[PDB]
Amino acid sequence: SAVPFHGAHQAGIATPVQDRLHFAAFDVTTEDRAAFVALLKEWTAAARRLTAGHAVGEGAYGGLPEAPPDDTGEALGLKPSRLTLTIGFGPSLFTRFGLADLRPEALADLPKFPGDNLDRARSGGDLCVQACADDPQVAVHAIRNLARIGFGKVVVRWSQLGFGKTSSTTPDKQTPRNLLGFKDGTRNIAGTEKDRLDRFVWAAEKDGTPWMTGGSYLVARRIRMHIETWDRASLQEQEDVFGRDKGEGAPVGKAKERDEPFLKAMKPDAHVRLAHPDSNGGATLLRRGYSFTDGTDGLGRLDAGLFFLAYQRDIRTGFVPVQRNLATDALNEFIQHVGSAVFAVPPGVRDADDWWGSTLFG
Amino acid sequence: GSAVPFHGAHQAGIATPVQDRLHFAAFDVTTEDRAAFVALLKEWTAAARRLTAGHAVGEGAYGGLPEAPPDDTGEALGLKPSRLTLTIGFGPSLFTRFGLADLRPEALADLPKFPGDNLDRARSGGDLCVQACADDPQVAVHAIRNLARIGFGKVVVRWSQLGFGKTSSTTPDKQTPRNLLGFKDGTRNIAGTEKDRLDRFVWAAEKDGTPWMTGGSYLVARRIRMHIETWDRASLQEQEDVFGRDKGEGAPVGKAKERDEPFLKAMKPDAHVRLAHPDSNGGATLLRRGYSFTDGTDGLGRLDAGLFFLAYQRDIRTGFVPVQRNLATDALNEFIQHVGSAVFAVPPGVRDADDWWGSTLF
Ligand code: HEM
Ligand code: HEM
Repeated sequence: SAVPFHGAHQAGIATPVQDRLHFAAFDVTTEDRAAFVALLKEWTAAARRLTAGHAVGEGAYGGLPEAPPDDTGEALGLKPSRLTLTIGFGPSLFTRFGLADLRPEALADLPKFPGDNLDRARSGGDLCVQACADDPQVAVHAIRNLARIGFGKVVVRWSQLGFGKTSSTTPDKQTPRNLLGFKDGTRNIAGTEKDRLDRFVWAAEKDGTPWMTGGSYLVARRIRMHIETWDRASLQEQEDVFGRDKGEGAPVGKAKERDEPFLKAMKPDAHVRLAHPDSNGGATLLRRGYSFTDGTDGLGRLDAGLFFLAYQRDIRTGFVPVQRNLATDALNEFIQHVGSAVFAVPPGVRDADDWWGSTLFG
Repeated sequence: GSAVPFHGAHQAGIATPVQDRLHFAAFDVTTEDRAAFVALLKEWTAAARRLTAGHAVGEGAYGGLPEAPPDDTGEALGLKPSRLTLTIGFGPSLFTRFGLADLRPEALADLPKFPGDNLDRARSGGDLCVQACADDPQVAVHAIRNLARIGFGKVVVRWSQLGFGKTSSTTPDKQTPRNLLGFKDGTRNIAGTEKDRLDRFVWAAEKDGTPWMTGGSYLVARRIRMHIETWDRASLQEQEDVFGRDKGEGAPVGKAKERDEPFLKAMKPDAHVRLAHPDSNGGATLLRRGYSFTDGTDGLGRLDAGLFFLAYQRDIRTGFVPVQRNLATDALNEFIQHVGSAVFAVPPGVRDADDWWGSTLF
């Protein structure tokens, strides 16, 4: 029904994966640190209400007739829907408010990768809010109302809707398929794996940036699939690209989805072989991405793909080595990375008096 | 997760309970071969029978010849039917092909220009449409993708629109959904149980003049942008006055409950409900079946938001046109703009397993 908002960690990372996403990047328009802090406090108060299924402020109706309602009202009658709201800070935020020396070293700028075709308008951003819920209207309402509360101090830079499974009809334990028709998420860090999260996802105090202890680092990549090209490939070609079969999702030479892969049986440039921790010095990621389908482009092709989200303890030892290793991935023929952003996701809101970013702003 | 029967005197997807998600595609025809088009309609019908029962198209998604592309693209494997309906319509432009000129229904009227229109011609019209509705977005995208694939070389996608959530109701026993302005939308519609009202207002009859269309309907689609910045600064009273219903309960002004009958004289003369009500339009009544959308940001710092308005009626000339003409003075016009338009003739149902989409026309 609901996911607790308070914790040592922000929710929406290790908590169960909800069916829908609305991810928004924002740019900050104010130069006034005090004004920004005030906004973070107001947003935290709103997030507390939103995640409990309550309207922001004094509500969506029943206030002064001559005043705009505090909540825009489109989630009235809906359930909390496991809403989580996760905030992150982009590198560009640290050029404001005297913060330059508090940028974490683990918040690294990404290199240019072969085949990148990044749209600058759907890249970057000073901050992000990841809204995940089982009902997309609950997520959209959250973003719309945060944006409204922030008007005059922040603007929306770019926005992405996404979907995974539909939980009402699909068992929780079934791996979702991506839009290439392959199971996606078999070998991942699970939110149950507390030690793996400590090793590979959460920032530790000894890593170098005390304010980020209990936070994580997020890489977002908007990855278009060339759907119509992929659908013309043979079944063999598709399986060869991944190193798993399409029906069961077993590694080649194995029988079951969850059988551990034998990498040498896969083609050298198969995706799974290149991305596996054993191929990358042990580098391991929490993937928490969502499929997207935005419509059709000017050529009549499906604008669809994977809005890839990865959480890690350090960008330099998580996404960067793994993505570097995908330079020769057979999958590259059928995908293009068209948007990118990185964010430092701070620690959790500890209790009712705490607020997003309090460890940074003080 | 249940299936909706595909066969019937009417196509499903009209009077059917409104499903959570939409994927609407308009296609243009690129073949001049009548036989080839008929063959496509039959292949599409066969595919639709599989898709709406939760089965893969053709010989399946895997287990075929390794050297051939799979017949089904595979991303719906393991998913329930999810109330998928597939509804086909034919646009006016179709009737310039295949010797069909004389068979264009009079009720398939071109819309006049309405004040305030700003129609994008690229995202308007279309020789044909497929409306895919389901409770699972993946199921809906799969259906459209596989239809388009089957149609390669004979049809191209002209434009598409995804709807993330419904803003309509054919089931008054169930909660009425809210649009992105925060109001309940669908209270006074036509219910799927109201057989007499469907015959009067929605289904084409033989006596209407076009025998091939008996049991079909006519569809108007309007893509409507919402000026949410403008709306969100309006007072509660202004918002409620725009509609003639309160925001919280959605009761007619003065009254206590949603489903109490409107008393039109208590509404402002330019209130939406007052101008749209059948009693204000010589009895004209529509079946509204639209969905909300958001397609990113608008590039000016704000979320994009709108409503993909769909209405079914027995005759465009006696349904949508009178009512929209009467909305020329609507208070709602301050907050919306129509930016895409199409009309379609939705043929009768597929009677049984030997029938096919468009068989009464061809
Ligand atoms: C559209 C783009 C992509 C698609 C369709 C895709 C698909 C898949 C699939 C089907 C699997 C196998 C099942 C599983 O274990 O999840 C997989 C595994 C994986 N992918 Fe990707 N992927 C994409 C992009 C990326 C990117 C950008 C990265 C990282 C930079 C990445 C990292 C991984 C990792 C780490 C694994 C697990 C390997 C293992 O430990 O076995 N993927 N992906
Ligand atoms: C973004 C655009 C629109 C919004 C936000 C909107 C909103 C609403 C709302 C809140 C209601 C009251 C509840 C209900 O009975 O459904 C309503 C009713 C209605 N609307 Fe709209 N509407 C829009 C566009 C249109 C258009 C374009 C038409 C027709 C051309 C239309 C026709 C109707 C009708 C027929 C009713 C029911 C009136 C009655 O019989 O009581 N609407 N609309």
